[PDB]
Amino acid sequence: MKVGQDKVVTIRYTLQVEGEVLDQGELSYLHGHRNLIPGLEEALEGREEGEAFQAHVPAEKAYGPHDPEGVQVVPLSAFPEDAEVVPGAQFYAQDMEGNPMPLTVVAVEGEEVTVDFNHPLAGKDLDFQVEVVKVREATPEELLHGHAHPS
Repeated sequence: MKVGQDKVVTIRYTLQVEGEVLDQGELSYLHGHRNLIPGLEEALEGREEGEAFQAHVPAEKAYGPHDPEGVQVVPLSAFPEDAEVVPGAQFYAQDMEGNPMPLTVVAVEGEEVTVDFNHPLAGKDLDFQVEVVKVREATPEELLHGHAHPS
């Protein structure tokens, strides 16, 4: 059948950003309930079961723009222990009032250590290769729960 609202869709995908493959796998999702990034859903909407295709998803319809205000230099002492002074390092530091914001080292040149509280894909455009494996109708529980079940 055709991918549409309230259908439980199983896709196998390859995610590539600016050249390299950052992710790849297979998942199931309830279509129409904001379970996927907007861009991605729009591209799947209408697709036939089995249909394969590619999709360019702008940061705007994915994980959003990069907020440079999200970058910041912090003292090594900020982290009272022994960890990493290298990029890629991600921490889940707490927000000044609530609802923590995971950060990521952007560099380390001595004491001046850069960090990023933006999504690791913020500011990036995503290029997907998709394959609609299974497309079934959602069950009452799924609809109530708002998510697809391993079933």
